[PDB]
Amino acid sequence: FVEMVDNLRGKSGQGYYVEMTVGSPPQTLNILVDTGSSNFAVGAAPHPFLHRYYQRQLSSTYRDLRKGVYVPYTQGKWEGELGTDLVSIPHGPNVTVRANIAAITESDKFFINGSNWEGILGLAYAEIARPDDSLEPFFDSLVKQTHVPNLFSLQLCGAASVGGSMIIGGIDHSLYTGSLWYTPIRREWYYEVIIVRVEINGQDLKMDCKEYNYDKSIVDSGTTNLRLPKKVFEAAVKSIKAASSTEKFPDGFWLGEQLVCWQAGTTPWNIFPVISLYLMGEVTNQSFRITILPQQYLRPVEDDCYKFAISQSSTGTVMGAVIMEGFYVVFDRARKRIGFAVSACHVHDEFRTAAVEGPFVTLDMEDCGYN
Ligand SMILES: NC1=N[C@@]2(CO1)c1cc(-c3cccnc3F)ccc1Oc1c2cc(C2=CCCOC2)nc1F
Repeated sequence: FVEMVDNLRGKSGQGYYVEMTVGSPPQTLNILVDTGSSNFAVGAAPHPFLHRYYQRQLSSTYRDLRKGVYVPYTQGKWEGELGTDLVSIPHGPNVTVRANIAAITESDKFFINGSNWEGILGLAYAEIARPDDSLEPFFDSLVKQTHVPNLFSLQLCGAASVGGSMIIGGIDHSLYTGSLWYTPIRREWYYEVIIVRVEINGQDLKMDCKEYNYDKSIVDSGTTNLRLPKKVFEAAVKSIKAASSTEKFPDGFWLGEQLVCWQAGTTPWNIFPVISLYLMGEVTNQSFRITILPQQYLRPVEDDCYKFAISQSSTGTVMGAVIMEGFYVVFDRARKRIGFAVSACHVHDEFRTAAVEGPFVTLDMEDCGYN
């Protein structure tokens, strides 16, 4: 899969995108890779933020579905017109498929001023596609129409420009060290998983594990932060505050309301704790744990300054880029599981590294899921 390595680009905080083509002749667009949604939707009008946009009038293979779609989401919205066309991924498998495409014709707070992408590729399942689950997602079409295996993997490398790899239809073993460890996909909608335990510097938060997954926990390339349910965020910040109490910081820093700075090259990584999430394993009463460093959860904002990139949530746990940049993540749709391995590109120091370890004995893991 050498050709797919390094096929993702981005800017810090603006997501990861992959190059795609749509239509005949092919129109090249950069498309945000989002495992937290399920629509393929592209700019189709000259919004001033856009470098380029889909011009359906130039495509001989465009077909109008004569149906609108309206997509508000928590931080923005887009609306558009549904159709189909031929779609390929230049630095992906050597195939062309006919996919659903929403031509975006109105939006608010969707496109980012200064970003280099023009659309979104929702890689999650049909259950959360708009307008409904009859609108086949891209990846479903790709697998249905070709011999591409039903999985993809993401190595998000971070930095400012960011880079990474989306391996479509397989796994590139050069992108990780150690073994992959798999957690089940609980339900095929979001990439929903179950967190069974949480430790800060090896110290158990000791919460009822249902709280960790209230009302769900997902793996989401389209979210920057690690987001935690309110009650869990409360407890985690308390523990992270206690662990790092060598230095003191304003209450606003922990709420993401202000930054913290140090003299360039002297950031005291050592005073900040590691964070471990234990995930439901593949076997009864078996779990494994993934562990990230402050290098993952303290995000640079360009003295070296940083934002606290763990935040509270009313929509459950979201394992965003803060988690994913530690790991090579395998979305093994064929076996309804997600694999984690230590990423060969993750940022660490001479003392600590991100880790994926197991097996551990964990009882009552089925009670951790919210119903
Ligand atoms: N996972 C996730 N994707 C976002 C929000 O959270 C989304 C994120 C971004 C974004 C912004 C900054 C950095 N990274 C990003 F992915 C941009 C557009 C966008 O646009 C959409 C998103 C989510 C959705 C959803 C639609 C219906 C199903 O649930 C989500 N729709 C969007 F249009």
